Amino acid sequence: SQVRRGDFTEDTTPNRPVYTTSQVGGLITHVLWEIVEMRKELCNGNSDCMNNDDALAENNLKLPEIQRNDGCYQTGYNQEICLLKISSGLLEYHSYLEYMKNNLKDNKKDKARVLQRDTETLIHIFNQEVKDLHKIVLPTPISNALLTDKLESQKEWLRTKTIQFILKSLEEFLKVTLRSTRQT
Repeated sequence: SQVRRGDFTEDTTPNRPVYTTSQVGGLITHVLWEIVEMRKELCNGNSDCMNNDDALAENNLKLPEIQRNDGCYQTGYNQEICLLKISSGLLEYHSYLEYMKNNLKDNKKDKARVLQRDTETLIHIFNQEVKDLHKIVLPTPISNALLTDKLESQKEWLRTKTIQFILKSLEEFLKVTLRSTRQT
């Protein structure tokens, strides 16, 4: 429920897991661009599809979305313990892309693999940093079960919905999370 900028979307790829601000940055921008293209690709790369259901879906998603603030506090030490509940989001999104990745086309699979890898990378670095700095705990992903559970379907064009939803949310949550941690 709030328009957000897009900023650059290209910056080549990294060279190795340095676990530095540069490594994470490049991995975020790369994975972000790939996800976006892969998302719209489902609609034959139709710019219309990208902004087709982007009028109500933005405010009708079952998954969580960031929308608190762009900072903790300059002074006063009010409402301590800021920035959290990120492992769950990244966990679900990762399980979604990786889940559908197994059942995809040649191209979709090729790109899907890279998407998952990047996600796990940023998740490992972020989780590690927050793990060393502070604590953290998480139960376990259950959405996977529901998805795999299916509900009357085989090879129809209805899955494009659920997939498009999880994809849109994932990407959005990614860019947002980055901007939040970047404070710029």
